[PDB]
Amino acid sequence: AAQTNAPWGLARISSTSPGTSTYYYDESAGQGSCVYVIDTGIEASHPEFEGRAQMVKTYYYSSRDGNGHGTHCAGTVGSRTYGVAKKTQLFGVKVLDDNGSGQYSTIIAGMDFVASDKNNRNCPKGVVASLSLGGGYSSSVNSAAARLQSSGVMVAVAAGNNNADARNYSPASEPSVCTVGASDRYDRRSSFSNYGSVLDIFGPGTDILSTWIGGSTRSISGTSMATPHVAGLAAYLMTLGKTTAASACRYIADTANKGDLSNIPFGTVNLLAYNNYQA
Repeated sequence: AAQTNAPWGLARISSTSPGTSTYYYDESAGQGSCVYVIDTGIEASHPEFEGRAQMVKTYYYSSRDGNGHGTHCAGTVGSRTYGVAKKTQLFGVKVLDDNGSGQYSTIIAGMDFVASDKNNRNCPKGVVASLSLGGGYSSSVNSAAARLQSSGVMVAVAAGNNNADARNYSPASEPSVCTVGASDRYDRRSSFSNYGSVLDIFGPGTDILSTWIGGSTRSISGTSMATPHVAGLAAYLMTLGKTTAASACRYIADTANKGDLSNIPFGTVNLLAYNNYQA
């Protein structure tokens, strides 16, 4: 399938070169997979989600996304126009308040929630969790991400936006999950992207158009935007049967575009997520 005039990041993940604008992908499109977006919520009524999104858990007075961040990330995973995996099922877990903040205890509870809740959902092709969040190093936060991964969920986490080594941030620094840095449309490391040996992969993260609250759209930047590209890619590849939740991060690294990014510090992987779809 071909989506013309796609957001640059979608075109990038199906291309061996920057500078194109059509997204190419297998029409299975993540059908039968599920992606949990652990964030500020999801505006599930947005026409872009087509009834495939729902809130399943909140730790606050509402499950609605009063911020926009979670809706944007969910849109990059799976919206019809802005999403990588256009037929996946999206489940929202609101661990962040409408200012975008959350206590680590709540975030940990949300990860353990997903590890159990997937047993209440129909995801025959597999389960992914997208975590566009983080703070300073916490062994308990890393352990929760490791449990979620161990339970059979492909966990993708943001590297962070500090232009620093991600070893000092959580859950970015957990070795067993997929830690995602950000790139721009010219294949440069995004100016804010964290780096370091704990990164597994880069995805598009500068000037990413996606869904927003109020039935709208906007373009924003962050490792928060790169992470759902990788989460959606995992769901797409799992639906194709090419990989599993336990092996998808490694498979994405195996099949990435290699050595094409600029300003990658010595010791950080130079790997850009790529779907290897041959039309």
